Amino acid sequence: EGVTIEFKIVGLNKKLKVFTTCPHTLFGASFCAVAIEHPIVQDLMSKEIQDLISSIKIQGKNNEKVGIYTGLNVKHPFLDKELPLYVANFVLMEYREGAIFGCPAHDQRDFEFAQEYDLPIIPVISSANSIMFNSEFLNGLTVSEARKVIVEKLEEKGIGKKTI
Ligand SMILES: NC[C@H]1O[B@@-]2(O[C@@H]3[C@H](O2)[C@@H](COP(=O)(O)O)O[C@H]3n2cnc3c(N)ncnc32)c2c(OCCC(=O)Nc3nccs3)ccc(Br)c21
Repeated sequence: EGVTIEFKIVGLNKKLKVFTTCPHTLFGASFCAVAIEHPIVQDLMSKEIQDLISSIKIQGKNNEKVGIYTGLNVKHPFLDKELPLYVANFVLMEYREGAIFGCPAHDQRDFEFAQEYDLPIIPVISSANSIMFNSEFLNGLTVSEARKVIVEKLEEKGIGKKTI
């Protein structure tokens, strides 16, 4: 069920690989997040943002789930839309890609993060398998059908591959 997705970094000839078990919820994407130790920090981020990540313990005042805006955005693969890229304290560096997409409507972790930083919350699975909405070509498909179609579309565009 898992898929590795390549997000294009806006303004750069560079890609970020993220992994999701829930690729059918991609139209609910509000952000992407990498671990503190992700090499994209040293490769692409400003001295000031690198300095912050190396000097400061990332811990929340109000909420435990917190992050640092990287100064980088990612292009949504199916919408004419940019997503902010964060370093977040709840992403494991050594687990899969050390990088996630945020779906606050359907992931309780992403939800708390999105609330903390006023990031968009976009519902895409109707409460009942359940029906997709706010999801363009996935609209009206069951979660099962949508999982199949989204992976086909990602593979067709060469931006996603099935990953066990
Ligand atoms: N967030 C949006 C969407 O993407 B999912 O979020 C990603 C990914 O699919 C999933 C990993 O899949 P897997 O268990 O290895 O098959 O966990 C998050 N993740 C992947 N790399 C990660 C990493 N370095 N550090 C922390 N977290 C990671 C995800 C959900 O996941 C549930 C399972 C989970 O939580 N599995 C976990 N595995 C290890 C820590 S959490 C649930 C709902 C939704 Br809508 C989603």
